Amino acid sequence: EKYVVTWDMLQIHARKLAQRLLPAEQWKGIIAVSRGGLVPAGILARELGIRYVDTVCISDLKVLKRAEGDGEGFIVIDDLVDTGGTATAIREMYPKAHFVTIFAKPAGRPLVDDYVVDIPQNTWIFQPWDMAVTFVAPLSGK
Amino acid sequence: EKYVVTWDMLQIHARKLAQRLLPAEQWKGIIAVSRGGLVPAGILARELGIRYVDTVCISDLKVLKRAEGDGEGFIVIDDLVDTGGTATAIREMYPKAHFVTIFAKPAGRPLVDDYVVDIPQNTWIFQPWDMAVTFVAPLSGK
Amino acid sequence: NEKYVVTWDMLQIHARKLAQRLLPAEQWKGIIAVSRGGLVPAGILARELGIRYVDTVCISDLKVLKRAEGDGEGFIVIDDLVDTGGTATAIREMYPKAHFVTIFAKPAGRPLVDDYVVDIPQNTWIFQPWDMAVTFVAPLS
Amino acid sequence: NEKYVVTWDMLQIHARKLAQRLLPAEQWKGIIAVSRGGLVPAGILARELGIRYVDTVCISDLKVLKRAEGDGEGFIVIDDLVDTGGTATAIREMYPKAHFVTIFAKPAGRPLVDDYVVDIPQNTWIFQPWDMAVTFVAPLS
Ligand SMILES: [Cl-]
Ligand SMILES: [Cl-]
Ligand SMILES: [Cl-]
Ligand SMILES: [Cl-]
Ligand SMILES: [Cl-]
Ligand SMILES: [Cl-]
Repeated sequence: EKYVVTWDMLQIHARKLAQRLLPAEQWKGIIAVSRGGLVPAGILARELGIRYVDTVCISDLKVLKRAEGDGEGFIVIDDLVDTGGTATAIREMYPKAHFVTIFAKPAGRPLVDDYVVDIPQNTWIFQPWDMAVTFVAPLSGK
Repeated sequence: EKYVVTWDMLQIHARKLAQRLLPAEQWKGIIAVSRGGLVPAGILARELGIRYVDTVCISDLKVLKRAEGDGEGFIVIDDLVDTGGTATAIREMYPKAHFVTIFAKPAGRPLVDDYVVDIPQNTWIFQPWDMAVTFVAPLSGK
Repeated sequence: NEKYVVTWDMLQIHARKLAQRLLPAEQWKGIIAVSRGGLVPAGILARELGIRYVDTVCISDLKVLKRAEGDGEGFIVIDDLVDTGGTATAIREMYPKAHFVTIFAKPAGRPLVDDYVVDIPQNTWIFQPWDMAVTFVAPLS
Repeated sequence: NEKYVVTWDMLQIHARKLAQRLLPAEQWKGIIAVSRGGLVPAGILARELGIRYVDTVCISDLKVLKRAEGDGEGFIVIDDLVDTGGTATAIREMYPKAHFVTIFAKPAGRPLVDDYVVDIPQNTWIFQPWDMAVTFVAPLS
């Protein structure tokens, strides 16, 4: 039911993905799927040496802001593809991009080129930006 | 081929397991399978309020040191069951213990009562005590 | 020559202290991340403030690879570190009406930001969380 | 009243500094962990020194739940923290020939150990890595 993503695991997954995206010279840039794609974008950008980073912001679908063009030469990175509503729109608007995510649930999974971790459709994922390291009582209260 | 266990993930897995082992009053103590079982033992001991913690030390099988008795009322905890050579001996020498591990590869998996994470037989597992947080060059060298 | 080593958890603690000072969220049109250093702090602020409008500026007569349009009115501009003031001056030139904020500030960058969380000595040898990872190390024996 | 918060990574850094001082490994029959606090540092030392003989002592006229036999000759005895000296005095009584070591020492425990890595003020409010975990926190918005 619950899946907890720590910062160190997200980075491990993002670095695994960056290794698959070598060589860096094949890319013009990275488009982050906001807000969830910002952290994995920053990690891929650091690993690949890519300084051209842009965003697409999707909120009944509303586009708040988008990077221009059809995605040719670009990585488009998400943290999670879930229902496939956002992934459908991204795959459609950037048809020539290499569309990657860290996490894929089944409804989103076949709409990306690549993902690192499969998660069941009904699992509640907590990303690192949703959590804090806090005191936790012994589970037994003893 | 490679599976990296961070300290924070090991703890998450050990706390999940401790929750399954409630209530704490059903246990006389915990036996750690040394050396790998020491860290998960300490986490279970903290979560369960259990102060009676002992070890079994197995090294062609040699027993360097073992806790006395048949395991009745005890949790026996390992970090990993791998080939099943150690898990066979532990399951045999502590037949009444509740034998748990964090990680199970298939050859060891059916010799425990409970485990948290399945790992493929041929995956090289790095436990937190095998690693350090160090500077890492950008994968691209750019 | 001690390394100042930032953990993911410490970066998030500092980003949250900053996000608290930027409340209420309603006052902002969005966040502009200074690429690449500002992307992770932008993801944190955007979660904390419930802001979905996030854009970037990618700096090289000021030359840019890419920039969010406008003079920054209504925007938070976020960097991880203002160090020499080189990037800080290009942000003030491009976005004179943004609220320009940083996690870390050295004295050369400090005068050019609206807010920072942690100031460090100019000489500080700073490693951000994305510069470090767990790697195998042989036993000491 | 600041919390002194130990991370897993910092505990391991300190345990490794200690393991380096205990080389060579050949000089030890084994390690006795002071339960429960010493179990995690025992797992680290045992990996670093390549020691497979690890035993425990579980303290309550000194009363124990369980103890490794003998007077400690050839053994490292490891605790996480010597605080009041209450546990430290029971270890010296039971294992007068052990090399008694700790990660952390407060002044009341300090005189009763052979080695420590980090000394902290007697009043320090210390959280070990196993007292903390990642938990959901609502956004600031
Ligand atoms: Cl989706
Ligand atoms: Cl085994
Ligand atoms: Cl940069
Ligand atoms: Cl700067
Ligand atoms: Cl205790
Ligand atoms: Cl003590």
